[PDB]
Amino acid sequence: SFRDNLKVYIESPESYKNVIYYDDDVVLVRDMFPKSKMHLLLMTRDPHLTHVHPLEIMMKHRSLVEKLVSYVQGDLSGLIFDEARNCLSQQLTNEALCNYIKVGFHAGPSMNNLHLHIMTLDHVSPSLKNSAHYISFTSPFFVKIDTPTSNLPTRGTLTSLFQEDLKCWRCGETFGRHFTKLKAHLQEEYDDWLDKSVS
Amino acid sequence: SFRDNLKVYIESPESYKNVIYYDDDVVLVRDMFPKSKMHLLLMTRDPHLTHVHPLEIMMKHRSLVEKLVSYVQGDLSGLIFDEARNCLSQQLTNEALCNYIKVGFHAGPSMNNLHLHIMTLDHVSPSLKNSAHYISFTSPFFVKIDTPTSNLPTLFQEDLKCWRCGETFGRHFTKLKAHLQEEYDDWLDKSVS
Ligand SMILES: Nc1nc2c(ncn2[C@@H]2O[C@H](COP(=O)(O)O)[C@@H](O)[C@H]2O)c(=O)[nH]1
Ligand SMILES: Nc1nc2c(ncn2[C@@H]2O[C@H](CO)[C@@H](O)[C@H]2O)c(=O)[nH]1
Ligand SMILES: [Zn+2]
Ligand SMILES: [Zn+2]
Repeated sequence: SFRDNLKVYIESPESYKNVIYYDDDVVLVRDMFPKSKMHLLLMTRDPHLTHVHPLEIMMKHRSLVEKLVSYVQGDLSGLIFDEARNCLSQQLTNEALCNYIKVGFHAGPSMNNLHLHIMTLDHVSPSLKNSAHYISFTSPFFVKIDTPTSNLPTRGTLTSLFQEDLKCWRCGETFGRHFTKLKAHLQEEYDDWLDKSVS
Repeated sequence: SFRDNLKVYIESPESYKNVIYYDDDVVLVRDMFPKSKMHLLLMTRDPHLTHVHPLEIMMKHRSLVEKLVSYVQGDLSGLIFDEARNCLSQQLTNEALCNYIKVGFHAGPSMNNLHLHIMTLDHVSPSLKNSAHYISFTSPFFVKIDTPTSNLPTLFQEDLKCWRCGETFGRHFTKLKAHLQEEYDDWLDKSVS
């Protein structure tokens, strides 16, 4: 099934050119359908954890949460910032980018193998093709990795994401059901952020 | 009244040892009663903006909002990280600190001259002495500077909640205090180089 598509990256990371880091424990892979300018997935290779729902990981497997966060903040940090510079602009410092990257799980992932999203905020991407994808990263369905355990949402359903009034994550302007207009506005917001942020 | 006391920093910043930056437009000053390990205030010197309510600034003075943000992320960012290192640990990188600093206005300001808080998340401080102090920085009363304008208002009653893990302590302020210290030690241990 398509839900098992990510398994190949944790079975044979050495074989896939969009895997930009691996070791015995984790794989860092570029999303092939990126939903922001930079969109990476950090995957555990542990066969006993990969099929655990991310909300069960956040509640009951804090050892893994801490290990994943230690990779994002530690050994992989320079790699992630360099990928953002490649995806956005080389003139962005780590300091500019830190505030423009989010890290989290979906409350209802479409793929079966556990994957932590590491992505820029912009949501400017040709692969962002419908508003359910947008909502899945800009609502509580996106469970940030530092969410207090008391605050975790319910297990979700990607296909039930729907908003009658689509909303810009940065300024709050709304667009009804007109996703095309929202995308054009996200491009303007990105242009503005970039102008204000480059060195 | 004493509520006008921050005015001295924007009138005569050269005169006060807790001012760590000034220019014609802004002053960056240490909070005298810090509510986290690092707690700074960034103040406009503009006499026509200093007395404007912070929610009116957020709604109607986006020019000033963008200017404050540009100072905080731009020209003052190294001073801010250096201050954080002086207050927390010299072993902390800018990258570790950037996720541990919040920037915002109180929705109901306690002083009359406009002041943007720039502070670490810990709330470990001898000057944090009651529940109102804590809740005013960890609840929607603290209006982050990146809040969308669609989300702005025109509470302190509820149970104390750790901002980091969400554990609650009822109205037991002293238990919250000890817990914040444990949370800070834990963050620090994982964050130092
Ligand atoms: N540097 C300085 N800070 C002050 C003085 N008086 C009060 N403060 C700080 O000013 C802040 C005002 O925050 P507010 O609640 O008004 O948004 C408080 O955190 C308080 O500790 C003072 O004379 N000098
Ligand atoms: N790299 C990669 N990403 C995928 C594949 N199938 C789905 N995705 C992405 O994986 C994520 C799962 O939520 C989404 O962001 C998808 O765009 C695939 O075969 N390879
Ligand atoms: Zn917008
Ligand atoms: Zn806690």
